[PDB]
Amino acid sequence: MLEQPYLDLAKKVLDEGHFKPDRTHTGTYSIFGHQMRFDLSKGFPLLTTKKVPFGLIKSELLWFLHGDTNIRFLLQHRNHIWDEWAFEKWVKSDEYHGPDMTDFGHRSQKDPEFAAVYHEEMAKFDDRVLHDDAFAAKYGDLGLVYGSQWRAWHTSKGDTIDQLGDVIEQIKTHPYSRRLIVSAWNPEDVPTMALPPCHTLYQFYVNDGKLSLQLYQRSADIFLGVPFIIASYALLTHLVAHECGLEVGEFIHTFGDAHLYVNHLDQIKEQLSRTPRPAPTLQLNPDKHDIFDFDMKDIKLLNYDPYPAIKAPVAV
Amino acid sequence: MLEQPYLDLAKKVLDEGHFKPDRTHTGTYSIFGHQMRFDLSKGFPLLTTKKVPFGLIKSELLWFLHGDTNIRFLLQHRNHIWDEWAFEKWVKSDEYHGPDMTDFGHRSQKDPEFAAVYHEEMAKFDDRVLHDDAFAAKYGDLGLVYGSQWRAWHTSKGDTIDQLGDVIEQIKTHPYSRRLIVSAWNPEDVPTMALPPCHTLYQFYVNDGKLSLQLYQRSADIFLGVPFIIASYALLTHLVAHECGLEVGEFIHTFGDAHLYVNHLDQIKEQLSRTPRPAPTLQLNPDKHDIFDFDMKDIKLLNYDPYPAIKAPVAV
Ligand SMILES: O=c1ccn([C@H]2C[C@H](O)[C@@H](COP(=O)(O)O)O2)c(=O)[nH]1
Ligand SMILES: O=c1ccn([C@H]2C[C@H](O)[C@@H](COP(=O)(O)O)O2)c(=O)[nH]1
Repeated sequence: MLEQPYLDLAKKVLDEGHFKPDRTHTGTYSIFGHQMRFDLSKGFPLLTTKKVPFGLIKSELLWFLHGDTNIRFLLQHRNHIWDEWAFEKWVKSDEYHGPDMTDFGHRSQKDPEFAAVYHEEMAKFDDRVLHDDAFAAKYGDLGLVYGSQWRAWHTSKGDTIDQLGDVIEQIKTHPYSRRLIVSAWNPEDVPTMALPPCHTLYQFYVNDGKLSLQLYQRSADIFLGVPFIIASYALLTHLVAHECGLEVGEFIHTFGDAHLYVNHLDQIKEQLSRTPRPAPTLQLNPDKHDIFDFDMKDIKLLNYDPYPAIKAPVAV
Repeated sequence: MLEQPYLDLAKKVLDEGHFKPDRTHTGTYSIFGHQMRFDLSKGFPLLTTKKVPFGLIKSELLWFLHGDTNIRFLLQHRNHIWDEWAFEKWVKSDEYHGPDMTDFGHRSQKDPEFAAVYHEEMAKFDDRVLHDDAFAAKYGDLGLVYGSQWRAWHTSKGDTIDQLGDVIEQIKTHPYSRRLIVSAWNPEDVPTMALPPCHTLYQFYVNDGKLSLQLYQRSADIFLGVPFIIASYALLTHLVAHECGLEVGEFIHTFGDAHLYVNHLDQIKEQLSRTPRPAPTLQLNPDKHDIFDFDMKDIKLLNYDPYPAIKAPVAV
């Protein structure tokens, strides 16, 4: 079926992955170098073998397109995929006055009471970011995230560059260009950042009036991460095509280090027991073509009938 | 044999490559997304099916390691791989006083007399760059080439960053790092440059004490370019390992747009008639480990017995 590459990726990592000590504490079965390609004319590569919350994919991607970098948009759409990154700044704040919260996550995955204290706290933080404008502006703004990297690369002469906005024009005027690249990797930031970009760089390609996209991902979590990345980029490939009045080609997902944390082995084996079903169908608002001004309403998924969700401990 | 992936790449591009109109005039058979991997413990991937001048590979790579950007080093080693890039600046110079030389290359590949005028000129230019220090400093310095991108990325606060020098340390202190990346793609330069980097970004990877490297190449000339790129990077993989006292793993060559200009079809078909031979063996100076201070003498190739060279018109 349409999603088999993903399953083959997991199968292969189990078979010939080497035990590599991940920086955390959790070991990993990893491989270096791998490429998968999904034909977008056959179906949206949203996995049928395990329920993946498409809402979190749309909301987050749109956030990126707007060149946004403030959690607020996310919380406004019930999206917490990025909370912890902003929250950390709060607890590290010279202004923070409350419980310990140090090395949380790690200890939040152990002490049950702490987990409750930590959750009560985070809730108050999310509330603030939603109502207090000064606060949101202060801690709710991540800064160097995908949004500004794609839409506001910072120039030497204090300028800012709209990598994407420019590439899309490039596609329209030079469809056969081999320079339709967007990088999220910047040397002067890379060392100081808490988390250098995982989706490091991508390339668009046009031919026969079909649009393909290649994503070089330096590091990946085969079980908890990849299923989401496939959708974000399959969808972005759709959005750019929609605006460019072009058809969709394929999504080529190239990997650097692909890994499967040891605490997910049982879960991935179980998923493999399952048999893929026909893929869902994406549908974008025909009356709308400016993909930046897009909103949730303008992107719909049809016939997504997955197997139940598989739960697993996030390794950290 | 060791080099089969390269042949399979050419075979495949011939079979299912689409006629894509290359920006030049020469058409191309291209494909998007492709990955090849060479196991470096079996042999140096220097092609046996066609004579490839290793000298031009060594000299040029070393040039890069020194963080050099001035043609002079190259001409000093009888290397002209970069002349035209510097030469163009000469003819576009407000100081240039001599023959037309406009849209050369194109017209140098047509008019035989012009080709001779053009060659006489270039010779005088190469001579100047070798003896006139002011001149060399002025036109012999390319500026934004691989050397400075790897060794002198320009920071906002006027600084410069030694991407490579840092990554190599990173390998030594954090061998299991998934952030051993070096980018040659910079957004603020990319539009103004005459030729944005083809070898866009690479990643090192260490495991079981073996060192691998992945090269994302956005655009490639299957016939005239790829055989050289395989060597440059296979060798760099060797040099870093040598300094890091690590073994060699594999070279993974990921492609964006792989193409074969139409004026090379007959030549590639001929090469395919040939049958690969045992690969040569690289050997690096054991008494020397600082790969930046390296020189020609410290890198040797053993048993390279190729088929004769295949000549073909450079498309431009
Ligand atoms: O959806 C996601 C979120 C995170 N990561 C993972 C990749 C690594 O497991 C970790 C980053 O580790 P470093 O590469 O920074 O060392 O985050 C994914 O692959 N997918
Ligand atoms: O050794 C070399 C030298 C040059 N190129 C080619 C790639 C393209 O044919 C051309 C650059 O075209 P653009 O990508 O800039 O459009 O130079 C190679 O692949 N290998």
